[PDB]
Amino acid sequence: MKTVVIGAGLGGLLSAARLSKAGHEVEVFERLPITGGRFTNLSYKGFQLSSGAFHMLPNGPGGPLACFLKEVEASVNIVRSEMTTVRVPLKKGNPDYVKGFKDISFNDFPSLLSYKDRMKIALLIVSTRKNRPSGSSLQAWIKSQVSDEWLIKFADSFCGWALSLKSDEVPVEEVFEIIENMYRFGGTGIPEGGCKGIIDALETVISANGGKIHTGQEVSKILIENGKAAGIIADDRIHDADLVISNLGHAATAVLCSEALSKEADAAYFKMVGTLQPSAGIKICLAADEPLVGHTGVLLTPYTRRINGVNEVTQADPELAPPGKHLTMCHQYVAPENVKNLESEIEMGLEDLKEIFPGKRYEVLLIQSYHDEWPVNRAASGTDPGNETPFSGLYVVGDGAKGKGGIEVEGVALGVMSVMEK
Ligand SMILES: Cc1cc2nc3c(=O)[nH]c(=O)nc-3n(C[C@H](O)[C@H](O)[C@H](O)COP(=O)(O)OP(=O)(O)OC[C@H]3O[C@@H](n4cnc5c(N)ncnc54)[C@H](O)[C@@H]3O)c2cc1C
Repeated sequence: MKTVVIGAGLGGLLSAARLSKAGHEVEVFERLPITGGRFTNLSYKGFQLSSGAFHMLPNGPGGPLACFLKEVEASVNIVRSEMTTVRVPLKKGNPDYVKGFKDISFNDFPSLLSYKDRMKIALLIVSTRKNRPSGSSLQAWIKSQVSDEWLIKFADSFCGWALSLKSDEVPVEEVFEIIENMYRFGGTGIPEGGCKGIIDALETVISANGGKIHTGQEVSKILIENGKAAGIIADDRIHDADLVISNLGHAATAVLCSEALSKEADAAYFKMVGTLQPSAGIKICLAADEPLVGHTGVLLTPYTRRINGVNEVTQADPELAPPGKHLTMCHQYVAPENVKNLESEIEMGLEDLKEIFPGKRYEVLLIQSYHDEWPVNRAASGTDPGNETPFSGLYVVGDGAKGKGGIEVEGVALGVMSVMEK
């Protein structure tokens, strides 16, 4: 078939790589000067920062993304991270890190509970695998099981870092599917070259399979003929297609289909699009003169105003920073109501840094905020719709149409796989 992909984000490039290998003519149209969307590198003062993602795969070398890459014969080294750690107050009862802190391994989170509560968690670790909690938020479920506030702080940190959500905003069943994927695929990892390593590898496969990628080209319309995708208009030129893959998310895709959509015949689709809620966050990048995390995993920070966790990917790939420097990146969840208040949100994160990393030698390199049309995810984890649209031959991929239960790009990969199978 003749196929076109709108947008060179990770979803679009995964699609292009698989479709070209599958024997289809593929052209990708990307509006920006470079490919990769929110998953590529940004050269900044000698550092390889990113356009979004923290240079990390949620399931490292074992998950749906890593698997997709092997399936299309993309070549890129993904290293498995060391176990994630968690920063907690020195004494139970301390509300923050002011009086000092200690670090525990992620898997030892129950160690801070009473014996009674620890044993309850041990049994739930067994029972929940096949008897999955459902029908409430994670926070509500935890509270029904254990009263110790530690688990809520820990859950909020995990949910903030991994999903850019609060634990009272994610369905418990989604969290248990995510947990099942940890067992299936393993922990985090870091691609050599950062995000761009993966982007470059996919571009190589696309090129080797006769696909073409066009940057600096904005798609302005999806052509529909008799309820069927028929092509696109990009930079005022018509391109025919039997298949259109949109990497823009449903909302933006709907706008491109505006002339063909019916508020009557497509009422369910309009309603769906109107419910989509993106997630928001702020990333603080530090130019560190010494290690702050000290390993290749995540440091979760549950006892802060805003910061949920931090990583240090130069532990895995030193080429992402100048000699004698580390790149340490922090994430904080931003609630939709506070997007209008980004300045004060940032201030709070900056205060957190002093308590997380007291007396350490670093400078704030860049602060980047994400929300709305360039968000953390186009659809909040646990809420993704499918990849289909009212029109045959038109599919949506990307983090506005993630496979259920995949964290971040693992979800993006699952979604692309679903479309490909269809
Ligand atoms: C701060 C932050 C940190 C993150 N950290 C991680 C992480 O650590 N691990 C992880 O797995 N994920 C992480 N993510 C999520 C990850 O970055 C995204 O899920 C992923 O990059 C989204 O990919 P996508 O397929 O949706 O495409 P997108 O990145 O949304 O790309 C869409 C592309 O379409 C182009 N486009 C838009 N309109 C048009 C048009 N009309 N014509 C042509 N092109 C168009 C855009 O320029 C863009 O390149 C993070 C996200 C954020 C915001």
